[PDB]
Amino acid sequence: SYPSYDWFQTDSLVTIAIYTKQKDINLDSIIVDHQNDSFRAETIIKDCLYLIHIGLSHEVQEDFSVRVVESVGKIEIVLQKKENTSWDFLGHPLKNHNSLIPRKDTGLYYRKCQLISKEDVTHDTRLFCLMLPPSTHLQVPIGQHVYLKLPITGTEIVKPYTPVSGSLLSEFKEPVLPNNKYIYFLIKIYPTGLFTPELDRLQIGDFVSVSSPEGNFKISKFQELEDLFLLAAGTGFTPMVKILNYALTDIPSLRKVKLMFFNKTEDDIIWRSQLEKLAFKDKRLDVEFVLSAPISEWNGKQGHISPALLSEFLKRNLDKSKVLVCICGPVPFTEQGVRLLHDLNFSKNEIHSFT
Ligand SMILES: Cc1cc2nc3c(=O)[nH]c(=O)nc-3n(C[C@H](O)[C@H](O)[C@H](O)COP(=O)(O)OP(=O)(O)OC[C@H]3O[C@@H](n4cnc5c(N)ncnc54)[C@H](O)[C@@H]3O)c2cc1C
Ligand SMILES: NC(=O)c1ccc[n+]([C@@H]2O[C@H](COP(=O)([O-])OP(=O)(O)OC[C@H]3O[C@@H](n4cnc5c(N)ncnc54)[C@H](O)[C@@H]3O)[C@@H](O)[C@H]2O)c1
Repeated sequence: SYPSYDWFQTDSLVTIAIYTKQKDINLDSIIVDHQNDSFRAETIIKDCLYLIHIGLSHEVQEDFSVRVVESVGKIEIVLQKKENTSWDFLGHPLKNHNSLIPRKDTGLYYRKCQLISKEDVTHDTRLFCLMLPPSTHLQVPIGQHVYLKLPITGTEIVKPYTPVSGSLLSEFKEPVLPNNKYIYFLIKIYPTGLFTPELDRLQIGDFVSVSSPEGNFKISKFQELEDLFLLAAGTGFTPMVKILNYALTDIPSLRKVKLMFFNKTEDDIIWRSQLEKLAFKDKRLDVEFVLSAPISEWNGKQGHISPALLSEFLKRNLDKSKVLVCICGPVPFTEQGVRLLHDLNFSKNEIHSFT
């Protein structure tokens, strides 16, 4: 029972219809890129990837629409004709057109996005805001990352980053939109690094290539969840951002979220003020900061991840509940953390480690 496609036209429009044959399909399931004379749509079908890749017979405008009929898993993509005129055929298929391939065997597709804004979050961490081109449809699911790609003398260089929400606070958060064109990143700049000093030199209005998403976090791990624990070190906070927003808005069974956020100094606590205000205005969230190397006087917890620390933080409740623990940070932090979580009697299906 394999997916397929068709197309039709009106005086001014060209519609491509993709028949996935799947329940569960939504706007995170398809990525569309197109130019004036070519068109590419990749659709997530279970563990496989269905590609339409066509050079269009006549030119189209940049703005287009995407619509999902979830009952039957039908996706319709409506392009706008430049000139209102009848097409003889859709176009010439291009590389890998109408192919169905396991995602494990697929490669990274990129398009160019524009740097819109950059704001300092800590002394070495910025919030970057990139805008997708009008001719792209791309949503990044919770828990997944994309690759950014930049040119340097003789080659291009690539690193992965985890998109975040623009804010944790409702007064600044983007509303739920039919199509976010803006992607946010929290990125730490390493003076001795290869990629991030170059990213930090990019001017407002220049362009960065962005891949399609990657990562296996299944958001179904949040069905009926009641107690969420987040373990983050440094920039390992970034996958927690969207998870935290989701925990507080789309899990009506959620009793508690608790974040334990490990950093070196007070100056390194990304979004400290936002986290503190969020926790105060919402008793479901608890936030604790652990500093491994404080500068100033610190009447708070100190150290690195330990067996003592998670014994108290994950102390067993009196009542049984559906539980999830997410951990992200430096490899040592995550390796030591998951070892400790198995020693505390948490199952594999109760732990996700981003790595
Ligand atoms: C799935 C995924 C998601 C990520 N998401 C984000 C994100 O949202 N935000 C973010 O800021 N970063 C994220 N990272 C880290 C990020 O991808 C880059 O590794 C980071 O930006 C550094 O790249 P760089 O070229 O600037 O520095 P690099 O040149 O790679 O190194 C910078 C410095 O770090 C130290 N260092 C480098 N490699 C090692 C090593 N193997 N062992 C010990 N020390 C080392 C060295 O001092 C080096 O000078 C993510 C990584 C992964 C794998
Ligand atoms: N999806 C992902 O896999 C993903 C996403 C985001 C960030 N990351 C990774 O998270 C890491 C964050 O690096 P950073 O510069 O922000 O951290 P950092 O250097 O600021 O250190 C932050 C905290 O990490 C902990 N830590 C550091 N070294 C440790 C060790 N040897 N043992 C135990 N704990 C230790 C300490 O408590 C420290 O306070 C990066 O390596 C990045 O690649 C991964």
